[PDB]
Amino acid sequence: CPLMVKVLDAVRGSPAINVAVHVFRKAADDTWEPFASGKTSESGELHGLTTEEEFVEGIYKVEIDTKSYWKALGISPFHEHAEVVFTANDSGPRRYTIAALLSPYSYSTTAVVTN
Amino acid sequence: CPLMVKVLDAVRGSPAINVAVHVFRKAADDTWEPFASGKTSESGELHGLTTEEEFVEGIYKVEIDTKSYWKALGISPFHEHAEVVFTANDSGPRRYTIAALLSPYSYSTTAVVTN
Amino acid sequence: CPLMVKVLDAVRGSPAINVAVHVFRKAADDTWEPFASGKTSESGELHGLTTEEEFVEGIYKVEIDTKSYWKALGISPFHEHAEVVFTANDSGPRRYTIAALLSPYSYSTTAVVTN
Amino acid sequence: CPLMVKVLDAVRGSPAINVAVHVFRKAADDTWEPFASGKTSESGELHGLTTEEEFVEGIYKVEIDTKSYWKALGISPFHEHAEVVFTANDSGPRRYTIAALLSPYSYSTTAVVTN
Ligand SMILES: O=C(O)c1ccccc1Nc1cc(Cl)c(OCCCCCCCCCCCOc2c(Cl)cc(Nc3ccccc3C(=O)O)cc2Cl)c(Cl)c1
Repeated sequence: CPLMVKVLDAVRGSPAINVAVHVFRKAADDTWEPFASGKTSESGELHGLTTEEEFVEGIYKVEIDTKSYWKALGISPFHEHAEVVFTANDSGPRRYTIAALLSPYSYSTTAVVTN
Repeated sequence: CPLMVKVLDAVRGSPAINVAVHVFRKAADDTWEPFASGKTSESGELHGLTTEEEFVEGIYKVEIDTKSYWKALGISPFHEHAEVVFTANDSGPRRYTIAALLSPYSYSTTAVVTN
Repeated sequence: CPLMVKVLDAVRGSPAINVAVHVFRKAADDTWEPFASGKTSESGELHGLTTEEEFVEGIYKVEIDTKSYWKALGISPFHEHAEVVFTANDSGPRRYTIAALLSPYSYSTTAVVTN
Repeated sequence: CPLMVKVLDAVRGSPAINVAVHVFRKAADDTWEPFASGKTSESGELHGLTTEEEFVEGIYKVEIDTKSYWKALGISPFHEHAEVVFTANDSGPRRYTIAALLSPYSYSTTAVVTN
């Protein structure tokens, strides 16, 4: 699995469960063609987004639907979504975890890149 | 001043100086229209992007060009940029400060919204 | 002003107001001695803790009383407080800003150090 | 395993490997008696710190030796260590993960608490 997503909730100290995640890749014509998506699991994780064959170098965007998550808990949020835009770079063996930590008015994201 | 941006560098413990910042506003046809842009000052701040008149309700995207910054420091970062997308002014006019904290493989963003 | 503290609330998107802050300095016998204390203002800032004279080289601990803050908001947070421990002034006198970003189950802290 | 620690490196986008972690518990006489410790693994994790029998309600401190980590990479850091102080609360089934994300001049910590 070359690309995983992991989301945490800073208010509840828990995985952020049932969070919608969309991944896009920059296309020839500079358009963000949908690439993959899913909903975080009970552990706050989303695996199986893509395969190594499909996950070529390129610019990618991972959009995390944070606004719907906070609405489902009844907490007024600032952002429409959290967005993580990065270039995948095919330098030998590499797996990518995009982690996000959510609060109503803040978020952090980190990339954990391993061989 | 209703929209300010503040950038910090988590590696040097300093303001993130001369960082490019572009603001877009979502238009009628779900296209992102250029709204305002500038560069952070020596204090890592960017003021005077807009006016209370011009800064109507809408969905805004504040794109902070973090890759060019880290590059200029001789570091190949993970992200292309930090992007913060939010509805503004939807319960009336407010003053928004968008803060970002930058590392090569991570960033954090918070909004401070006042009367 | 060589030591300032800035607190933000990631849940309300506001400064974290009236937050208690205690500073200690490590003494000769590896005991923490009371150095200075105060509460954040309406802007979430705490200035005038010390003077350039009094603020000598040493190991300092800035304890931010985050539990009492979240309690006063009706939230039972994870942490007892945020604690930031650092050597100060060890390459000469500097100006230190300790920023913290608070959620119930998470916090972030950064130092901005200038001439 | 009732208490785990996980540390990430924001500069390198990697687990923070071989990082010293000490856990202390507040003692009768308000002293921080060493409770457990170890070094993060290749995955940035530390498990097996304590057992459910031993991990009673109480105030705990998890000290992460961030300064030695940054020194081993040759990057000047601000903090002496990252410290996470919290009360363990014995409310039914609960496991605690203390996650920390490190940069030279900043860190974030989060508690992920599951049943
Ligand atoms: O990944 C697993 O496996 C994992 C598994 C399990 C758990 C976790 C796991 N992973 C995981 C763990 C964690 Cl902890 C994570 O957490 C990362 C969190 C990083 C957050 C840091 C944000 C700090 C922002 C402070 C900015 C302050 O700026 C300001 C300043 Cl300095 C001054 C002023 N005032 C002024 C003064 C003067 C003039 C104008 C202003 C003016 O107003 O601008 C205003 C501002 Cl706003 C993540 Cl992402 C992933």
